Amino acid sequence: KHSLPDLPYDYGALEPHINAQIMQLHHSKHHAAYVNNLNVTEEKYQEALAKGDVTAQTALQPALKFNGGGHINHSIFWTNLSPNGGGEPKGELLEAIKRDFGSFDKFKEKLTAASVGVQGSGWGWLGFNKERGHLQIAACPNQDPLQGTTGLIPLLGIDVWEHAYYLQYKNVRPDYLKAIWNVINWENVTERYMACKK
Amino acid sequence: KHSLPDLPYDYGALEPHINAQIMQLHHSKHHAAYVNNLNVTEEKYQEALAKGDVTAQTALQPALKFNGGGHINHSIFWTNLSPNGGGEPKGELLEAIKRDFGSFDKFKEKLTAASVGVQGSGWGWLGFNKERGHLQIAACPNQDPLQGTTGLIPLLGIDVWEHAYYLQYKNVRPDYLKAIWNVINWENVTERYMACKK
Amino acid sequence: KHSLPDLPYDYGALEPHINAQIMQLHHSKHHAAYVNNLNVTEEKYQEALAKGDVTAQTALQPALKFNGGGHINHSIFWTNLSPNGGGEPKGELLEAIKRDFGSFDKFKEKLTAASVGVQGSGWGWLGFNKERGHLQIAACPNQDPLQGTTGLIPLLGIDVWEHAYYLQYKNVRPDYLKAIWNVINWENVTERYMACKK
Amino acid sequence: KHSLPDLPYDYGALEPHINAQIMQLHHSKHHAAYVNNLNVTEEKYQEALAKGDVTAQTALQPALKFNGGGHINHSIFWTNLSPNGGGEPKGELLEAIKRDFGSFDKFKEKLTAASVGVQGSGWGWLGFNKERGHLQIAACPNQDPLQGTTGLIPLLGIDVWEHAYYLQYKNVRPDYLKAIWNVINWENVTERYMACKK
Ligand SMILES: [Mn+3]
Ligand SMILES: [Mn+3]
Ligand SMILES: [Mn+3]
Ligand SMILES: [Mn+3]
Repeated sequence: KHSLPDLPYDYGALEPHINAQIMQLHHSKHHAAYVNNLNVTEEKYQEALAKGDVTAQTALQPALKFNGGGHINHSIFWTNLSPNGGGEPKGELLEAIKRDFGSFDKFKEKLTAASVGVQGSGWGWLGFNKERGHLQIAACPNQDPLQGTTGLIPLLGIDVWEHAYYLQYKNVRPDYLKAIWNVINWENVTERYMACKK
Repeated sequence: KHSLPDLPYDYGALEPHINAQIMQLHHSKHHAAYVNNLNVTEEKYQEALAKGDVTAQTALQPALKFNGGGHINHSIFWTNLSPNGGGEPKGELLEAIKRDFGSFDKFKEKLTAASVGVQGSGWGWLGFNKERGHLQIAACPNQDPLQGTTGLIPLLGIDVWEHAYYLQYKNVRPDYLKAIWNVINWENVTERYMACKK
Repeated sequence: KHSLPDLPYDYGALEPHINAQIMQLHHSKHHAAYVNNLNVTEEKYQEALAKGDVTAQTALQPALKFNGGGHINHSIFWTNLSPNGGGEPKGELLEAIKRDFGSFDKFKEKLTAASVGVQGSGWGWLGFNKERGHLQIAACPNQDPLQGTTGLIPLLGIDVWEHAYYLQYKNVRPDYLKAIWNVINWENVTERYMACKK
Repeated sequence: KHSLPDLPYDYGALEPHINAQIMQLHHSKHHAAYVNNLNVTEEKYQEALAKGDVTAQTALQPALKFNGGGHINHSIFWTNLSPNGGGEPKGELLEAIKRDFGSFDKFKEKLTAASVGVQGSGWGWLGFNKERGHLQIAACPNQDPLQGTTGLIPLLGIDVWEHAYYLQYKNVRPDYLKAIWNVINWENVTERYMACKK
């Protein structure tokens, strides 16, 4: 089974960067619909699977990738945001970032470009290519999970669905992006990075 | 070459159904951005085409379909809404709805279903299948336009990107649907229908 | 579990239309790889599913749609071909076909156009739209199952992957199509049609 | 405007590796069809563009990417093969293969993996990621060309459509791969590499 995880701050710990109304509707509304559906779908799956009904397995795929990723994506997200965040990573993460993107500002520009360029709903991500042994930026449509659809370990995800920023920044997705840099939990991404060189 | 059309009613003319703040951002900001980027992409496409540079013709395609579609879809969208709309059609459009849907309500239910089911940004459509002589419900992803991607002649469209109802209905896409039913310009859907049956 | 079904004719019952070498390599080579993989994948699925590992469920989707459809598509195919086939359907099927496509020749042209137009690997199909209550033609990429990915009941499938005709007709896919009309099992498709109005 | 290039060796010059019958059909028939349909699509694209007819620009895209890509991919393909090829590269190309793959063989194994794994018609690529300064393996579906769809500069390509090995290797895509390794024109891959590092 799956459960909506608790936010490790409250709906306002992120003001003024991401306002309270968004952090509430986002977590308790969207993310919550994902997990119910994930569960409902996984169960409908178990059945189609037992009867070896391939038509069913196939028909349930989209709902399971959308809701599955909906759940994983947002769960990683919540951990990536922290009221005492922002700044620059420190330690190895920064060095890898220096190594892979040239500097932290270039890294910043690139991930902003990637998130700003997804047409429609999607996510911008910094991931770890365990195969090549280096950081990579990817962008995914709708709720497509990063690792699943790509094999990259998600380290940092930026939700660019309009519901992630509409009530506050409106159509101005680059502003929402300027903001999010102040509430990024570098401690956690360093963590997520650390477990990749494990 | 492409120009943002003008709305045939003022921004608040569809209240309480779609609040004027949505109407003002959607037309002036969103639809505006498409037209503009559309004009810029075609410009780039012509250079790429003039040199038979298949690489750049290929790279510019997403942008072209996205923005061109964005422009087409919304232009039809404003024409499908009217302050003096709502109700049901009559004459042939209705004869046809029954033929193919059984009843206006069943129709009414399928189009809502198709629109509510869009995963992420997209659109629900009532289209006309010319080859078939039939009316047809179809959903499209992002700004992929109906006719160009499906061959169906567009009759009525319902934008389901979050930007089209989030400031009002929040996550409740379903409430947005129940409401838009009241501002449907049946004078226009019927006009669109009368043209294929020529 | 899944098993490669027996062909209900032998690798030559279809000469000269589809030669023996093709009917053998196709059935015992391709179709056989599908079912092994289907099984292997379905099992790997059951596991990812129990541990609620969404990354895994997601990563195994493509192999399960490809191999699942690989198996269903080809199984339907074998039944659609018969040494004492060809001709025109008779009974209701023909009337529905007369109703939906205007005549049998138009139907023939359309399904030939659809199969001839799939870019890369794919299938051309005549299916039943149980919702609308009429015959519809669709085309699917690679091994995408018809019913699963579309909801249409498969009545008649024409495999247009190059392995379906290369050793015999070479790049000449329309010739392979002219041929297949002589070995079509109208008895079976009428059957498949019959169970749809059930 | 587009012309089928000429092969830089005779059709049987790559035996016993790729039989001359494959070479003659692939260049004269397959590649020929792309170029031709490419010239016809661009022609149609220019009319559609000249009228800002977004609908037709949208409808012609598959055809354009397909045929344009088909032309691009194959043209590079003939240059990547030579009767006096085989072996391993040397100089910087090899330095780089090691840097990024560890060893020529590991490289050799990943590209085969990527090529053998293509579901349906497609291509395996060894490309150059300029932004990164790295060599990169990438697979593409149908005729989607590397650079136009991925941004990677194409270095070596291995066609995995069935038409490229079926008359010889039949279903055994893997045997086709083991064989093509012997006709790789490393003089050309190196030339392609030397251009990005400019
Ligand atoms: Mn979200
Ligand atoms: Mn809109
Ligand atoms: Mn087959
Ligand atoms: Mn080829």
